[PDB]
Amino acid sequence: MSQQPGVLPENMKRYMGRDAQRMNILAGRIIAETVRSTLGPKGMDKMLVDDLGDVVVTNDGVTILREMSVEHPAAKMLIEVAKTQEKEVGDGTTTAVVVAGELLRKAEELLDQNVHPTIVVKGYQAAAQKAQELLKTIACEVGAQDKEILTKIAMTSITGKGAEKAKEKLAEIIVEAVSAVVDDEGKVDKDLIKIEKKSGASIDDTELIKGVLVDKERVSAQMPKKVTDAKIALLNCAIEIKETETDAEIRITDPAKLMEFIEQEEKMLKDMVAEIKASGANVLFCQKGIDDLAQHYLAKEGIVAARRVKKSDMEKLAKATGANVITNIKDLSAQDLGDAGLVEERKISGDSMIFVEECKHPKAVTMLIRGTTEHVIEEVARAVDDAVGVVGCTIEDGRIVSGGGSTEVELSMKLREYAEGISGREQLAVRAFADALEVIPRTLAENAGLDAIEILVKVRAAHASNGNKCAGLNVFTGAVEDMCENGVVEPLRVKTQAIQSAAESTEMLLRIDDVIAAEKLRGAPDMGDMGG
Amino acid sequence: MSQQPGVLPENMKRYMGRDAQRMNILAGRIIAETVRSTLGPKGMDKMLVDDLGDVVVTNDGVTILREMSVEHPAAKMLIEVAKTQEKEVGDGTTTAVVVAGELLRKAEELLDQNVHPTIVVKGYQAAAQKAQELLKTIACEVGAQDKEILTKIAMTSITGKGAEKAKEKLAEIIVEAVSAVVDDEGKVDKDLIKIEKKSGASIDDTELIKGVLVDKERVSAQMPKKVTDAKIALLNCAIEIKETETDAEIRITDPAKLMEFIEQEEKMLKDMVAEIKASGANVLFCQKGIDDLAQHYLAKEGIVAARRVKKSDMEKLAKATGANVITNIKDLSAQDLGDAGLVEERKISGDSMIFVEECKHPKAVTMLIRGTTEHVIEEVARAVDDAVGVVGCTIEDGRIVSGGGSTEVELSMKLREYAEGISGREQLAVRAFADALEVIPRTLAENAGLDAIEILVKVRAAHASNGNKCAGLNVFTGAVEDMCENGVVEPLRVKTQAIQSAAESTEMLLRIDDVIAAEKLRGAPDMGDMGG
Amino acid sequence: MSQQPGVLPENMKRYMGRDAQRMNILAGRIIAETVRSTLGPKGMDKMLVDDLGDVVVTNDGVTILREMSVEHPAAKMLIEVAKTQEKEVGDGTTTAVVVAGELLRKAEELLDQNVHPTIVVKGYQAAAQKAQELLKTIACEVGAQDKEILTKIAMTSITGKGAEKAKEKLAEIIVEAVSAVVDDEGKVDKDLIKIEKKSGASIDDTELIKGVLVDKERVSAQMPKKVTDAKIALLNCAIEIKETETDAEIRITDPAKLMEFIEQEEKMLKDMVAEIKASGANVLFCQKGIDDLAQHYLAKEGIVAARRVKKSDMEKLAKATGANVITNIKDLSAQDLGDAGLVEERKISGDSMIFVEECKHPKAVTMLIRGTTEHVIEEVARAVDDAVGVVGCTIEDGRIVSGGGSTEVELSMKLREYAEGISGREQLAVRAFADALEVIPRTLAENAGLDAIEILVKVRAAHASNGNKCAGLNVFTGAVEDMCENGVVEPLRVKTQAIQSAAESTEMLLRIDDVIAAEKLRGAPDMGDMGG
Repeated sequence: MSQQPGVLPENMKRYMGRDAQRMNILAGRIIAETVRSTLGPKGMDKMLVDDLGDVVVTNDGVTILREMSVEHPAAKMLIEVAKTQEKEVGDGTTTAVVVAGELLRKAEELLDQNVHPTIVVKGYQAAAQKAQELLKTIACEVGAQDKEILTKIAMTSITGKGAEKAKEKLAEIIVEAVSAVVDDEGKVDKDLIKIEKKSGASIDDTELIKGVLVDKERVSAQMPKKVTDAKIALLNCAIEIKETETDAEIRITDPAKLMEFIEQEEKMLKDMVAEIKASGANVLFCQKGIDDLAQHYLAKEGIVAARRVKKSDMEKLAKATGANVITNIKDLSAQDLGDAGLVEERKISGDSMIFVEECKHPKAVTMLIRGTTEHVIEEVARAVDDAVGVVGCTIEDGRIVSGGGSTEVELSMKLREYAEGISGREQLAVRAFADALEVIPRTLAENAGLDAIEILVKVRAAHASNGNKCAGLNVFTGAVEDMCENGVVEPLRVKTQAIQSAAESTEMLLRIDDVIAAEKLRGAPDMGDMGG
Repeated sequence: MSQQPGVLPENMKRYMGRDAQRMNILAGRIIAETVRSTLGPKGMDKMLVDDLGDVVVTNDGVTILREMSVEHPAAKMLIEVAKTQEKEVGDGTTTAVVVAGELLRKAEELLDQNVHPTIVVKGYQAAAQKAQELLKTIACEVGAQDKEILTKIAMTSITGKGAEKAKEKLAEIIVEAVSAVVDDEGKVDKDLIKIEKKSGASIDDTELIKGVLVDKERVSAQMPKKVTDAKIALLNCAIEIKETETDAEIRITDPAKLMEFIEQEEKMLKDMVAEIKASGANVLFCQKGIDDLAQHYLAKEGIVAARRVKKSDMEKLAKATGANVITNIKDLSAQDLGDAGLVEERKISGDSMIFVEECKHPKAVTMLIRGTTEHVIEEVARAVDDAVGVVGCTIEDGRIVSGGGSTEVELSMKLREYAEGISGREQLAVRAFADALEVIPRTLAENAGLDAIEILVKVRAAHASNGNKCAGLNVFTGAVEDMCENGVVEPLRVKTQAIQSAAESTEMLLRIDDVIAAEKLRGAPDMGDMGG
Repeated sequence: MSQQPGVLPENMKRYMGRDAQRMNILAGRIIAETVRSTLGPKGMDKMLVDDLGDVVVTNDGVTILREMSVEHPAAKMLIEVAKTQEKEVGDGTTTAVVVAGELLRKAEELLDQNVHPTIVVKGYQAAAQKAQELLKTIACEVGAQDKEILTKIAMTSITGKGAEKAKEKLAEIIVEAVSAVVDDEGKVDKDLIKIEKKSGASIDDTELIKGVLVDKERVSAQMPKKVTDAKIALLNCAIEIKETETDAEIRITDPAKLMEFIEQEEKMLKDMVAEIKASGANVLFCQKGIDDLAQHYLAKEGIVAARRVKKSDMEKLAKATGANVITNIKDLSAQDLGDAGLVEERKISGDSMIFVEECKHPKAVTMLIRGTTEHVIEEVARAVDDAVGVVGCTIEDGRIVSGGGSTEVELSMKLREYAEGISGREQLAVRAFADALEVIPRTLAENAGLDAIEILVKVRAAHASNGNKCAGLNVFTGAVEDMCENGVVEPLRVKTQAIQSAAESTEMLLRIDDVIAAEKLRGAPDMGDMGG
């Protein structure tokens, strides 16, 4: 952890390559170590700064990568490996970026003085083919059989580690996920749960926003503050014929008798607003909704009025589910299915209070509540969604296996065992790598007594056909056995990719022991290089 | 590899010429050596940099030439030799630029102290005339006879060397090429396969996009997300008479009764959209397609709506093959031949999902899939197209001969043998050159044991009438014989030009041992020179 | 450990005082923490630097204080507390400077917001009066009864911690100390053992230099290299009447017959050298000993010749013990008692070989040998003398008590127990301090499992009348009981002063919560202050 900000020298690149890979390793190793420090289950506090700003976080890889802009043409290159795994999000991903970013060390050294990494590549991919193999239950103990609600609590156990409730915030965020799982489109489900928490006086326990938040606004001023039970209406954008389309080129040539034309236009919108009231719906929602004159009419006929630009609310409204496919200009009578009539609990916390009525229908619902205040909540608020979203992707079929709890430590003994097959070169850097896949679940260990490997022999005991699980950090050092929350992950899948991102990136990260460049500008401002 | 960035001195040129050619040789030799390092079958990693940017690559000449902007008025001059060969693309081209860029050394020295290279020119061209001669089968072993699918796998063996699948990504990319070969226009075939890979969650094995991708868009918001089996429609650009053409100069002079004119215009587009629906086609595609009012009508009558600027998609659509030659303004009923009705598998990966139905017809189809993520994929994605495209050009007759696998090493012994003809000067720099054409296939060798020439005597054994093939780098050192993938190239043609680009450029690269210039500005900013 | 080199600001002092004491505490605490890190039994490596120099060390306080020249007018002030205790040297002293430098923290806070430390002073001194009390055996277990050779090995167990021989270098250095103890003048004993180690080829086990090294020189060139058994002689400085005393003012006025005066003068010294040989002694030692002419005579009559300035060797010679009280000018026959005749083992290692014969007499002998090479030896060489010297001072009567091994942890429980006496203010910062004297023996602990206090409850068990001892750091965590080398110190005395240096310095270190100065120059170069 020296050489502050990539030591800040070597301004715009040059020089020779065979010491540069060792340089690439140095650059990749340092950023991998700083992240490793309290990341994943270690997870806690990583302090941030900048010139006037804030980014407190824990267990998040995208956030750490959001930063340290460049510092060497090696750090940026491997930000993407985390980024590639970031697609199909999670937090256990970057912890896996650490496992990949580590063995490459015993691998870069490896056969010290050999130009052919071409052997090591055959190995990592082989470990991945073994990965698809271990995807099929290798755990045996938990297997896949357990209540799904269990796997749900498991994600709540991890949360974002820095979780306020070291326990059951669980099924709160989960029921909304249990609803979200019914949608199962792969993304529209994470779109409904989307948005907030907090926005309430004080802190404490609150959650769900049951069936519909869908809007953000105290709703424009007339009396949104009043009129409880406004009713079912679902007009999502009234616009007026403000005497504009026109531009005419020339219009209203003759003087005097304009006393009609002025009154008639206000009249034209008053009739269209009276007919919309005929629906007996009343509530108005609208981005471009200002119709001031026939708004006062709408005030009499439609509880209140609203005024501006939230489109995501309309898509969120498509989730409110009031059939709002067709809404252009005039006359549509058939659709109005959005919930019941009870609306807007007024003035708590501040600014705006908005959540719609509920006439039961499971999905396409929102998810946000008072919970806790902004900064302390920002982190617990998001991590729990990552908890609700990642589980949502894997909950579907195609997978069965207990994760974590060193299920990996011996998955790797199998990898070391396959080394029995004499040829993948000889060294079986595939196996030598396996050794690391065995050392990493231990890097996770963090501490317990002091350092480690004391507990590794402990894991070796009882797995021949027994199975791995339970290794924990809480005061009680759990060798193996039940409800230590094992490896919370089952959805164990993420390892499938956590294993792959390694083999692909780590290979082209190496074998690249040439030049390291003396690059001419493609970006700016650059020109010439200095060193020779 | 010294003198960083052309040593960065000699700002704007001057001085005397007879040491300058040696200077041109130095400049051409250095850039040729840096590229030679792990290029072609050596192929692996060449590290890049710049001021904020990325260009990872392997086996590509255009990319290396994209860079090192100038560094001497000699480097730029010979970037074009690679560039000239780059037309009719490939990767084996720049490896051939290395063979040409090498002997010129034993040739610049050659008859040390002779002003007449005029002899050497007669030689290189003679080697080229021999090139058209060896185009006719000299291999004998493979000859031309073998399954064409074999030559296809051969290209997949090379790929871009840094290939993830050191094997059968083959016929996947090939069937699309087998279709592409039916088109055989020389370029429109490479236009169909054109575009992407990735754009999917995770990585792994996927390919083809069978008959039609043709579009890029989630298709504008109404409900492109829904309506599976939207149907055959092929409207590729609906525009509206937005009351504009006009400008009038003056229009709509009189007031009041405009209640008709406003309603009538919206009416004018509603009838034209209702008639287009009569086609019972429904799906809409359009660059300049926004018709908001009669779009809501189109929403009711045409599943969804789209909105902006992708022209290449229309040419890609000409490949979808829905007869879209005529599409201006109004009323055309006869054409609608584009595939079936099944469309858009929604929301995977992210942003947009778009691939059209399939009612069988071989060509004019797309080629892109999830494959792997952006940076790791960018390179494997492109190299495989270069694999699909270069093979496509040569496959159409006029050629028969096994390539690579040192078929060249002895092609050159023939060149050394012709040296029997006493006069082309005497030295037969044509032959002395041949010697290099013999040394280069060895420069390819890369290493095996250590250095080389150990295996050259190995190639000499068994070729008098036996034939050359099989020299490989994988652990098993193959002297000659079958399925070592021989010289994957047959299409052997590329050598025809790889041989020519040399003779032309290398001659005017030399004989240019004068001035080296003291140039006055033609570009900017330059003026005066400093050195005397 | 921030604010590099006293943060390097506040150039020449100024400002207000009540935040300055907290500033003094900060300055004293930081230097006390950096030293605490691996000092005393923790003891190992503290890295040094400078502009071209070396100072590797361990367990030494004077060395750390030799450095960090100033950094605040607080650091320098308390360098002396270590320095005051440095008189009557040892290494356990600065470890005790850490114990004193620590509680002042719970004491500076203490009664948070009280101007009267006058209470705390009554306490520290009271702890010291208790110190003279615990000097009388409180241990009980070892008491004082054990072989003195045991206490000797104890010091060899500590050595300087970084000891090569984690064991019996003991009685080697000790026999010389057993001899040194017979002298017992309080300092002349440490003067005999004084000087070196190393100065031999290679490394390994060697020691003692038995009875006499006393000189350093290959002895001037004639043949010191030869003549084994040179014999007993002890002339320690022959000077010649080089025709000088004179200056005359005028002399030798007349010419020619000077053939006598020249020969007669050389004659004058030849007779005085012939008479000195009559002693049948032969060996010559001399600072100002060059007598070139009657040196050739001395060469014939006295094995060899010597030539320059080592006075400490003469005092070391007074220890060789050849009666050399009177040695001016001429004729003294009575004295010659220095050992036997065997001298100088020639040419090993390099430069000079010199150690005199041995005709038995216990003390006034030297102590240096080949041992190990310079830098690795410098540290082990000195620490072992500190081992031989500190034990030498305390071995005399007036003391009896087992030291270390937490004998202190409960000595302090007694201090906490005396807190029973209700008044020394109330808080009994004397007791609150005791608490720290209890926490410090634990700061010593270093680690064992992790952190500490886990073993403190372990010490509490079995001391009511049982006694404390054995707490160790080696793999076997020893709660209490025998041969863990207990607290090696008995000579337990050093604590007597280690306890006192605290009470005196810590008091005037505090109560000094005013000004902190805005000083005008007394040193240089200074003038004016900047801040207001």
